[PDB]
Amino acid sequence: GKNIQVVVRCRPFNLAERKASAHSIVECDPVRKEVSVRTGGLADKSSRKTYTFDMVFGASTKQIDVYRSVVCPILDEVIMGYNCTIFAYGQTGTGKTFTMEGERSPNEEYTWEEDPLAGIIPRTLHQIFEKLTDNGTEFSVKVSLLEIYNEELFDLLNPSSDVSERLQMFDDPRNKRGVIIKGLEEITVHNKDEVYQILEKGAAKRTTAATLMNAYSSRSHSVFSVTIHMKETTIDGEELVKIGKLNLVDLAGSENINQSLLTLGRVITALVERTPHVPYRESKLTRILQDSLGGRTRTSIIATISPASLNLEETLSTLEYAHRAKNILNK
Ligand SMILES: Nc1ncnc2c1ncn2[C@@H]1O[C@H](COP(=O)(O)OP(=O)(O)O)[C@@H](O)[C@H]1O
Ligand SMILES: CCN(CC)C(=O)c1c(NC(=O)c2cccs2)sc2c1CC(C)(C)CC2
Ligand SMILES: [Mg+2]
Repeated sequence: GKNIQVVVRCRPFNLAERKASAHSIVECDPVRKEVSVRTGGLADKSSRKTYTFDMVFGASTKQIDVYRSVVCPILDEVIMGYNCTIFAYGQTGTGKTFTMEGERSPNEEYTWEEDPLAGIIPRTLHQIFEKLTDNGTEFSVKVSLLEIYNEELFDLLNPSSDVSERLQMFDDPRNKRGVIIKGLEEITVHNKDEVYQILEKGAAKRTTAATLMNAYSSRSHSVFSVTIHMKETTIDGEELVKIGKLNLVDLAGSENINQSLLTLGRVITALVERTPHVPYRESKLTRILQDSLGGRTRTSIIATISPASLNLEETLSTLEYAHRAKNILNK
């Protein structure tokens, strides 16, 4: 099979932390794939805790670094017609949204496709067209955005319906690890020049959900899906009907009421201790993502952490949680 791949990304210090002359309690060694955490009191004499992962990215890591090393190869596996999922897990403030979506460079310096602050989602969407136009390709791309807040479901892309309309989920008669979500719109991305405006209506729906729901950005989970239908007409006339799906999953903040977050953890524990009963059905998140958790999807986790000492307790919690998950076997 294939173990879940787990990478760590430490955010850099911000303006205020630099101004307070903050010293990092985290040391990342990408060559050894190690993160070392200062856990005791002192700085010239110190107990430390180290963890090995599949990859480690320190505070210096840029969006392009993450894209080249992590996204690209997974996108290739999607294009070869397989299912893949990437989770972002970590405490609020550590760069889950930064990693998955990214931000705009200030002062209108760049356009969306060349912005260095762009995260996984736009980079993926751009590259799918850039690579698939390049070869002989009859292909189609569809996106959806399903969000979970308090075990209720929301479509954050659909220009027709408004965000406050809850959706309903049902089991899928013709798919065992699968569900049907009534009212979730899949949107056809016809070409690379439709991408941004589709994202923009999403960004607007996000603001309304934040107005409607308490701490929505921290307590919600989003599942951004992109589906590629391929019948590549290369240069021979060949065409094999392959379908690839990519779920980009921005989890609710892990910091110490959230049934989906509680159930993800118990599912992970069941899977790693190989308990016969895995409680998938105990939350919306784990039903929707059942195949990503010990199923037939290639799954990666990006665990985000802080360099600051103030965050020590939550950083260790994140590291231990993520480390456990390396033992999950997928197919
Ligand atoms: N790798 C990074 N590089 C630069 N800034 C970052 C990084 N990770 C997080 N940040 C910053 O930290 C703050 C919180 O990041 P955000 O993506 O909102 O985290 P989360 O979604 O996990 O709460 C933002 O100001 C963001 O710019
Ligand atoms: C600038 C605001 N934007 C882009 C519309 C985003 O916040 C955003 C994303 N950002 C981006 O697409 C980019 C950042 C920098 C260059 S392009 S990806 C994404 C959203 C919102 C969402 C609800 C549609 C989910 C996926
Ligand atoms: Mg966030």
